[PDB]
Amino acid sequence: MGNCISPVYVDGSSYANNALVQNNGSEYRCLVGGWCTVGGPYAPGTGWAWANAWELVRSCQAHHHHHH
Repeated sequence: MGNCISPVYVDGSSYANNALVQNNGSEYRCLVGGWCTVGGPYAPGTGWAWANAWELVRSCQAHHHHHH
C-alpha cells in the first residue's frame, strides 16, 4: 500500500539503500542508504538535492496532538 511501512528515522540502527524512514514530522522515502544516514537530526536536508537520498512526502505518525 502507499501507507508508511517504515518506522521513524533511526540513524545507525539498520538500513539498506531502500530503507525508508520519516523526518520533519513527514515521511522520508530513502533511495540511498549510506547517504540517508548522513542526514543528521539537526540537518535541514531537503533530501532531494542536498542529500540525494530521500523524498519528503507527508506525515504518517498516526498519533494526533503534540506536547513538550
